[PDB]
Amino acid sequence: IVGGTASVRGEWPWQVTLHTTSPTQRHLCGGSIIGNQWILTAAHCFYGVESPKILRVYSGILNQSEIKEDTSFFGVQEIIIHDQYKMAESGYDIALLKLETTVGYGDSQRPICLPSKGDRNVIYTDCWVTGWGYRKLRDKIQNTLQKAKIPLVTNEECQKRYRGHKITHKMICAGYREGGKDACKGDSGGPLSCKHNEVWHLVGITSWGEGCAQRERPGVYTNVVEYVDWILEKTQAV
Ligand SMILES: CCOC(=O)[C@H]1CCCC[C@H](NC(=O)/C=C/c2cc(Cl)ccc2-n2cnnn2)c2cc(ccn2)-c2ccc(NC(=O)OC)cc2N1
Repeated sequence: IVGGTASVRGEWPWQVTLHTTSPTQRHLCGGSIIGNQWILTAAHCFYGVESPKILRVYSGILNQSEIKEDTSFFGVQEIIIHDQYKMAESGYDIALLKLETTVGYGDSQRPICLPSKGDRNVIYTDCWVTGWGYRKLRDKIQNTLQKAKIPLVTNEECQKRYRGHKITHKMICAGYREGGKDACKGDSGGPLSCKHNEVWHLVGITSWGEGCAQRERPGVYTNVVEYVDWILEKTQAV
């Protein structure tokens, strides 16, 4: 996260850190708890991930230093990538992880609500991006989960900012015209969380952008409200 500040423990209890153990264990991507065995994240996280056996999901984490060999994690039973996904810049950048065991909810780990059909028309004014990603293009994964408050940008404005790309309504953009606050490397898959009527909603999934926090280059997020039917199809299968 560029231009952000340290989160307080328990502030973003749906935020997870997904680690890969291959070739060595390291943070791979962010993700969000949406159900007791479900993490929503970005499909591009799994480029070259050949098996869910190499993944570890850590919840209730503020600092990456809390993770050692003896730290409990959730194994991944299945990786479900949207089958229209080709690459982040073309959309459908969404994936579900089905956990091997159930998350016991509490003050450190609980799900974030998905947006409702009616929420497609609401204007969110309190949106935050969180993650352990870089604070600049050439940096390292941060120990403490960072947060940044960022305004949503209309589809028309985002399209003007990305000449040569097709910004669809299945994407949602966020960022200041002058830049300065944005997601960066290591933040992808994490949430863009917006508070509406005192309830946090998972509005976006951190996906891509041209550089980090540049002027007139807002971050591009998967627009979660457009995938609620897909998420229910995969998580509520008979
Ligand atoms: C362990 C292997 O992990 C990996 O290969 C990647 C897998 C994911 C690939 C895409 C990902 N993109 C974003 O996170 C965000 C992009 C972005 C989003 C918005 Cl909305 C706006 C502007 C954006 N950017 C424009 N330029 N930068 N960001 C990314 C992540 C890393 C590097 C490059 N790109 C990366 C770096 C270090 C570690 N771990 C580590 O060092 O552990 C000790 C892990 C990873 N993950």
